[PDB]
Parts: sequence; structure tokens; C-alpha cells
Amino acid sequence: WTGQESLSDSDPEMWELLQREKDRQCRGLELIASENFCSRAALEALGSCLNNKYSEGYPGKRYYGGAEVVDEIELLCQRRALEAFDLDPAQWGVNVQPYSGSPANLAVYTALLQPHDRIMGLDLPDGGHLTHGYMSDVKRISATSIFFESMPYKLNPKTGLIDYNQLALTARLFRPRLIIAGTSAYARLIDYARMREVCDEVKAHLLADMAHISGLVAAKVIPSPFKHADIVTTTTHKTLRGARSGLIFYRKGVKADPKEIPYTFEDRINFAVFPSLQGGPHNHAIAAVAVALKQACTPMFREYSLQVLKNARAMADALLERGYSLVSGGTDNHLVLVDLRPKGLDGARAERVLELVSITANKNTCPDRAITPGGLRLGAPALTSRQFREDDFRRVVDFIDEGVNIGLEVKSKTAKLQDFKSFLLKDSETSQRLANLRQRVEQFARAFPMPGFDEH
Amino acid sequence: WTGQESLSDSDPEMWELLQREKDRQCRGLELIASENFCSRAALEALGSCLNNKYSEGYPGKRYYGGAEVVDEIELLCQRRALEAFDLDPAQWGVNVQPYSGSPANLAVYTALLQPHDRIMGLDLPDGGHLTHGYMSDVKRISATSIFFESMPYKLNPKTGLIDYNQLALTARLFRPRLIIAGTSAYARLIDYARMREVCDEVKAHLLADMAHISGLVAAKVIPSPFKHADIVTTTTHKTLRGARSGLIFYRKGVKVPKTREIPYTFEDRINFAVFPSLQGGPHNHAIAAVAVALKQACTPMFREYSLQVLKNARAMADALLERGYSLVSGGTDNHLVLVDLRPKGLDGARAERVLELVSITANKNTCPGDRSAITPGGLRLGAPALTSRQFREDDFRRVVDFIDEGVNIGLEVKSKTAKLQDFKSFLLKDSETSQRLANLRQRVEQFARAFPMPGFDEH
Ligand SMILES: Nc1nc2ccn(CCCCc3ccc(C(=O)N[C@@H](CCC(=O)O)C(=O)O)c(F)c3)c2c(=O)[nH]1
Ligand SMILES: Nc1nc2ccn(CCCCc3ccc(C(=O)N[C@@H](CCC(=O)O)C(=O)O)c(F)c3)c2c(=O)[nH]1
Ligand SMILES: Cc1ncc(COP(=O)(O)O)c(CNCC(=O)O)c1O
Ligand SMILES: Cc1ncc(COP(=O)(O)O)c(CNCC(=O)O)c1O
Repeated sequence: WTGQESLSDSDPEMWELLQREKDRQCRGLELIASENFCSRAALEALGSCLNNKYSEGYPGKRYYGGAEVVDEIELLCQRRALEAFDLDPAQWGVNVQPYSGSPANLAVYTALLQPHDRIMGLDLPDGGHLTHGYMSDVKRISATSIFFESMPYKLNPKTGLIDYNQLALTARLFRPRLIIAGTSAYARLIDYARMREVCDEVKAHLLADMAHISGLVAAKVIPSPFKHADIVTTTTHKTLRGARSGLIFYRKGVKADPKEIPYTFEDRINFAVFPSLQGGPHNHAIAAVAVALKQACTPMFREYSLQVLKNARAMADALLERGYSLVSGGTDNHLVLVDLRPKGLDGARAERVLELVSITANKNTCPDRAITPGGLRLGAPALTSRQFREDDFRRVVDFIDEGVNIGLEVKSKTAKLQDFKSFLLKDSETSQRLANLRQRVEQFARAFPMPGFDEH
Repeated sequence: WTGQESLSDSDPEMWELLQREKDRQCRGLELIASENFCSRAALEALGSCLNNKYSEGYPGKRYYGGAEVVDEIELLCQRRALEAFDLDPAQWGVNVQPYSGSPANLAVYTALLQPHDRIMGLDLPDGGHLTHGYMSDVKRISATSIFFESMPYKLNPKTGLIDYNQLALTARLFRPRLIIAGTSAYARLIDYARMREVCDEVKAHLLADMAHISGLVAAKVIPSPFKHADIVTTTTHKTLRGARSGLIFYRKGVKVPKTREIPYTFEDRINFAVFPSLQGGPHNHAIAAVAVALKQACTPMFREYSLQVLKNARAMADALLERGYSLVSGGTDNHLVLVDLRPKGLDGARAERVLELVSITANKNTCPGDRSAITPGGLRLGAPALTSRQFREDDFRRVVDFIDEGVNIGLEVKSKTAKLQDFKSFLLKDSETSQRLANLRQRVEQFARAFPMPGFDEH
């Protein structure tokens, strides 16, 4: 044994699964708003020998030896992170050790708040993420709602946009210590200036979770939350097109003067990441993130982010011009909140019909009330990374419309949901129409190239 | 831009750093008991297209489309995890989504306990991990001591062993809901039966954190904690020789007395704590790499590796004893050795720095009878990393020879230096000391480069 044998030679069962998943991504229309195809450069660093190094601590303040190289890799990733978002190192610092977005947010709350302190985030059916403090009326869901006290703010159901007024009213009553200005299913731009006004009045922290729009902010394509927020959290995949990781941007320097009150975020943020919450940093992921952060400063990323908008706007217009209404009307970022209620089909079996035909999306709750949500959430960054353009996404919408029409035609002879999915696999007529649409769907997708490796 | 360009061509600055770290691992004597060299087969999965797949949920209960393949990968990883540790799927389940060991242990507490519920783990300077509830006299360190209330149990300093008697006493008074049987720096086997009796008495969950010893357990070269614990966590990048990830093993089936088969209620609570409570999207590339190394653990090659890991740690221990060094608990029964350097006049902080400068990576370790904090009197030395490089018993005796020279050099510097900052500065400025280190470093690196290295060739 050497440990240098190939995966195909040593573990062929796993290697086959790699090729199947690689073929599924190549043959399919990936429309999940949070997915993206990582570049081979970053994947080579993700599966590197950096996995072998225990480097707990921070550059200069580490606990082991032999960390001289990972210190430079972490510092480079920190430096590349600040300039992908045009930040002054004297005003902003970044932590690159969060394992993902969920751990990154939990580190922010642990750093700045005591247990049971109050947070306010956008509710989950209203577009906010789990880690913004989601608890239903029956059960505490996210640990952000267990270890901290959470009251959600909602959208205006007539407007489809964030009810900034109701937020401000409930904010002085609830008195949160931190408000999260970040979304997972929201097509408009967040008024960070209005968020900072609410935060300055109730004397809370303004955390911006830019996970979904991190690439659009890096490319100076949409307005940046760094102008108003004290702490910014992000995933490194999604629009940043990197490995699965997380980052925590914090403000450093002087804050305010009663007679130079400094910012006290850095030491708390860093201590919450390690040793409070996480153990050993994943240096292979940190390097893959630095690779993608370098690609974010390049002019091709500005052209890439600009293309994701145009194709998200094209997908929005194409869906409107086929009858589909969209929550908030259209989009301003990378995703489209489609409303399938004015069509007679939910978001549940509509996803199952599209999934059966190599089109990946997810059900999304629209401004209704169970297992059959309102519409779906369609994303552009994934396919745009295969040089999809406006005309390409118009075929995507038409391919989706055919799936919806089959979905409306299976609710024909089915009752609930199990009746639906069983018919799509049982009756020979429905399966062939789905299979026929699959060959045409997979044929259109395979033609575009795929970032990353070739067979895995 | 195609996203298919090599790292060397796309990012030469990062590619140089990847190669410098690769060279540092090839040329160094890596003795960090928690480090290992991951096989290239697992690294291929770790850096694959599985990084792109958002599949939040669990196989069969996924909230995403197109998760057909990653569900098979997770299912295979689960079956390989139970097979590697000889577990009946009717009485054991495993969650393969913890990002690391710390998120694995936090998920267990969140699943089974309420905020501020009580846990007991081995204190950190005694060999327990941070995530076992570590809290100093000044500050709550680990978040497991913030969201939950922790009281540590300690070693008997005269034996270096866990004071199971004092644990049983303090647990009757503290009344923990969960006790952690697992260590970061402990050279002996843990009495899981005694831990089970203490837990059964005070009605506490027995969590076994076998992170350091997992590879030894899977190879059945040391007693398995699964015969006694309710919950078992581990990292997958130590003696298991896989990518950095975590696992949570939990019991299933019947946990009666009057009348009434009481069931185990771990599966749903554990899975819910990982997702959606704590974590988000599972890292399928990590899950796949873990599955690859898990298949490697079932092979006769891995049992020979694990047996060699035991032989080499004992060889390192015997070689250290023969040279005048004292060991916590007088030896070892697993993969590491806790060297006490106080009876030689050099603290672990000074020895760690000198060894690091001659490409011998270890970490200082607190000895059971000390409180210098800034200058721990000991060192933790591990065998799994170099054993993967096909080191043998006499190869580790040669390692101890290089260690002995570094200690002697560090001893000479201490006599000519005052504080510790003067020590670290003397090792780089003093021409004679800088030269003596350079010769030892070169002899160490030449010896280490001759051995094979798992993984890729250049990165
Ligand atoms: N806008 C937004 N969009 C998306 C898309 C994916 N995600 C992230 C993945 C979300 C998956 C998820 C997990 C749990 C629940 C939940 O609420 N309850 C529990 C049990 C409740 C009970 O006991 O009744 C359950 O049913 O699983 C849930 F609604 C969703 C999000 C997100 O976070 N936000
Ligand atoms: N046996 C064991 N061994 C190892 C080896 C690595 N690890 C995991 C990494 C351990 C990292 C660590 C440990 C302690 C403190 C701490 O006590 N800090 C206090 C006092 C600081 C001071 O001396 O001034 C403070 O911050 O105030 C800390 F901050 C960070 C462990 C482990 O867990 N156990
Ligand atoms: C028992 C135990 N639990 C958890 C962890 C940490 O898991 P992650 O680092 O993957 O989060 C360690 C490693 N502790 C560091 C060391 O021994 O060097 C450990 O020994
Ligand atoms: C805004 C936001 N913040 C944090 C996270 C957490 O990231 P991880 O799952 O990598 O921990 C997500 C994931 N959102 C999943 C989705 O939108 O489909 C997110 O959308």
C-alpha cells in the first residue's frame, strides 16, 4: 500500500458514483439558485495535501508547529477575500475558517451575543435562511433559535418585498441585539440603508448574509452591503463559484467620541470560530476559497456576474410571457421566485416532474399554507457557468413549461402527492413523454462545457 | 474561461504554496498524533464535482432534486461506516454529515440535551478535547461549555490514568445528562465498562469520542467502545486516514421493567441536530472521501497498518525510556506517547520550537502535575502519520535519536537564555546554534524524504 493508487483502480465502486454524478451535472439543467460548478483549479486545491495539516489557531497565534505554509495560505485567502470586495484592511477583517455558511452565522452570534440574546431575521417561508433564527409554531428548527431568542420579520404579502416598516415597528418592541439582512429565496435587493437605520435606532448589530449574492457584490454588479453592515457573512460556493466553505467579514478600526472608541469585533469573531465552535481548520478548503477569490477579482468574473443577471432577467421575462407570475415581479439578482399558483400546480410535484426530466429546482413557499408549497426557485449562476446566455435560458423556460404542462396533466388522474409521483413512473404513456422530454433536455445540456474535471 | 485549467497555470501563487506544503510534509518527521497522510483515492473524491451538489436533508427525505447519486454515496458511506466497525444495522446507525469532530460533538449535545444541561468530559490539560466541555477558571473556552454546563473529570496525577473513582463521586453530585469517554492526549485504553456503570447509575448518556483511536478500533487492534457506549463520535482524518469530516454513531432498537420494550430514540434527534438545526448543505465530496477511506479500513492492509501503529508507538516509547525520558502513565497502549520533559530540564514549549526548526513537528502537552501554562512540561508524539510512510520500529528509534539531539540543543540554549522569547530568538540569531540546527534539520529531512508518501505527487 502506498496511498498513491488511483481512485478508479482502488475503489471502482466509488469511482463509478463519481462519474454518474459528473454525468448528471453535465446532462442536466442545474437551476438551483445556490448551486454552482466549481473550477478545476479550486478542486485541485480542495483535494490536496492541505487536508493533512492540523493548523489550529490563527496566523502567528497557532498551537502546533510546521504551520509556516498554511499561515501564508490563510493570510493570502484573507487578503484575497478583502480585495474581492474592495475593502480597506484597516477598516475590515475577514475570518476564512468557517466550514460553511451555517457555522459562520452561528460563530457571529456566539461571538457577539450571550445565549438567549435576541436576533431578528427574515422568516423561512418569506425567503430567509434557517440560520437566521427560524422556529416554527410547533418546534425550534435551527440552533440559532435554540441558543438565541429569535423573532422573524416578514414580507408584505401584497408587495412581495420586505416589510421594512413592520420590521422597524417590531424591532423597538422586541429589542434585538442583532438583525440579519440576508436571504436565501428573494429576488430583489435589500435596502441595507434602511436596515442600518433600524439597527441604529434599536442599537442592534447589522449582519448581512450575502451568501446568495456574494459573487454579484464582488463583481461590483449589485450594491454592496459592506457600506452599512458591521458584520458580513457569506458562503464561498453559490455565486462566488468556490468550494463549500464560509467567511465572516467584520469591521475593525475606530467606531465612534465622548471626550476614539475602537471596534471590538475581531478578537470575538476569531475566538468564536476557534476554539469555541470549530476545531481544526480545513486548509484544503481555505486554499480552494482563495483560488476562487482570485478568480473573483478578474474581469471575466465581472462579465460572468453581469451575465447571470441578464439570464435571470431573461428567465423572468420568458416565464412571465408564458403565463407564469413571479413573486415581487421579476428579479434583480441571480434567482427568480416563480409563483405556480396562477397555473393550478404547486411547487411540490412540479419539482418532481422537472427532476424526472433532468431539470433541478426546489419548491419554495410563496406569500398560502403544507407539503404542497406555492412555486419554485430557479437559479442562473449554475448554467451561466456553462456560458448560458439569454437565448439559452429562454429554451430553459420552454423546457420547464413543457414539464409543467405534463405536471398539470398528471394531476388529471391523481389526487394528492403520492398519487402523482406513482403515476409518473407507472403508466407507460406518462413515462414516455417524460423520457422523450428527457432526451431533448439532456441533449441540449450536454452540448455546453462543464467547469472542473472531465470524469469526476 | 472554461473552469478546466490546471491550478499551476490558473493560480501560480497558490500552486507554489501547495507545493511548499507538500515538500514540508515529504521532508518532515510529522509526529502530531492527530495528523495523517490521506490517500490519493480519497483526495480524488474530496476534490470532485460533488462539491457542486446542494442536497440538504437526508437520503429519501431530501428537499432537493437531482440528489439520486449523492444519496447512493451517502448510503454507501453509512454502510461502509457500520461495516468498518462491525455494527449490526439493526442496532446501530451513523450520520455522515458532520463537517468535523467539533460539529459532530456539538450535534450530539444539541440532539440529546437542552441548553445548560450538564456534561462531563476529561479536562483539557488532562487529555480531553475542547468539545468535551472545556472551561478555564477565567473564561468559557469551548462553546460546549457555553450552551451547556460542563464539569470536567481529571486524571490521577500519580498514575497518569483517568480517576474513574473521582469521576463516579463527582458525577453523583453534579448529575450530568451525558458523559464523554474520549481523549485528545491519552496514551492508555479507556475503561468504557466503568464509564458505562457511572453513566447507568446517574442516568447519563455515554458518548464515546473515539476520534484519535478510530482507526485502531476499526482494525480491532484495541477494545471497541461500541460495546458500552450509546453514542459514538469520531473524526475521519486521524487514525482512519481519510479526509477531514465527522461521524455520529448511535444505537437503535430496544433501549423492558414492569410489563413494554423501551425503544432507542437517538436516530431522529441526532439526524435533526446535524440538519437543519446546526449544519446546512452536507459536503458530499467530504462524505465520498470518507467512504473511500472507510472501504480501506476494512482491508487486511489497514489492520497491518494499525498493528504497525501500535508497534511503532511502543518502539518510540521504549526508545524514549532508554534515553532517560519519563512518560505519562509509563508507556502507551495506543498510537501516541506523552513525553514528560520536566525531569530533563526542558519544557515542552522550548522543545516544540527546536524540534519544529529541524523539521520534527510535535505539540507541547501539559503534564498531570503542572500549571506553568505558558511552558507545559511535556510533549505529545504520534505514530500514525509516519507509519503511513511505511516507518517501522527501528525507523521510530531513529526518530527518537533525532528528538534526543533536539532536546540536547534546546537544553544548551536554555542555559544561555533567560525568558522564552530569548530562547526562540537565540535559535535564529546565534550563529553556532543556527548552524547546529541546520545540520540536524538536514539529517532529519534526508532521512524522511526516503520514505513513500500517500496522496498526490506534487500537491
Ligand atoms: N428561503 C429559504 N429557502 C431555502 C432553500 C433551501 N433552504 C435550506 C434547506 C431548508 C430545509 C428545511 C429543513 C427544515 C424545515 C422545517 O421548517 N421543519 C422541519 C420539522 C418541523 C416540524 O417539526 O414540524 C422539517 O420539516 O424538516 C424546513 F422548512 C426546511 C432554504 C432556506 O433555509 N430558506
Ligand atoms: N489534551 C488536548 N490536546 C490538544 C491538542 C490540540 N487540541 C485542540 C486545540 C486546543 C486549542 C486551545 C486549547 C486551550 C486553550 C485555552 O485554554 N485558552 C485560554 C488560556 C490561554 C492562555 O494560556 O493564556 C484562554 O483563551 O483564556 C485555547 F484557547 C485553545 C487539544 C485538546 O483540546 N486537548
Ligand atoms: C477527541 C477529539 N474530538 C474532536 C477533535 C476535533 O475535531 P475537528 O478538529 O475535526 O473539529 C479532536 C482533535 N483535536 C485536535 C488534535 O488532537 O490535534 C479530538 O481529539
Ligand atoms: C443566505 C444563506 N446563508 C447561509 C447558508 C448556509 O450555507 P451552508 O448550507 O453551506 O452551511 C445558506 C444555504 N442556503 C441553501 C440554499 O439557498 O439552497 C444561505 O442561503
